[PDB]
Amino acid sequence: HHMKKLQIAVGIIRNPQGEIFITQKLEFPGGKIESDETPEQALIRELQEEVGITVTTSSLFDKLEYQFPDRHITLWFFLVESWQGEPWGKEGQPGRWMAGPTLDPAAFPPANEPVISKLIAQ
Ligand SMILES: [Mg+2]
Repeated sequence: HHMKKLQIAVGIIRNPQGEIFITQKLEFPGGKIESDETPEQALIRELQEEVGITVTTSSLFDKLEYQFPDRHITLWFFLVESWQGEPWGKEGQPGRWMAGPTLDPAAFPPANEPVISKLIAQ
C-alpha cells in the first residue's frame, strides 16, 4: 500500500552538430537521485558512471511527474552541451550519436515522449 516515491535525473547530451548521445528501447543515460543530493549532482555522477563524461554545465530541459496507483516518479531531464570526455557505453551498453531532428518517440519508453517531441523541434 505504501506509495513509493522515486526521482530520476537523465542527461540529454547534445554536441554542436545537434546529435544526441542515445543508449540502449532507446534511452537517455541517467539514474536515481539519492535522497541527500540535488538532481544535478545525481546527473553528474550517473553520466560519469554510464557514459564516462564529466558534466561541465547543464540546464534543466523538462521536469515530468508521473503518478501511478502504487508509486510517484519524477524525471528531471537536463540538457548537457558542455562536458569532459567522449561518451561511450561505459556500462557495457550500446550508445551512439543520433541526429536530434530524427528521433522516434516510439523508440523510447513513453515516459520520455514529451521530451522527445520537444527535441525534434529544436
Ligand atoms: Mg545508473
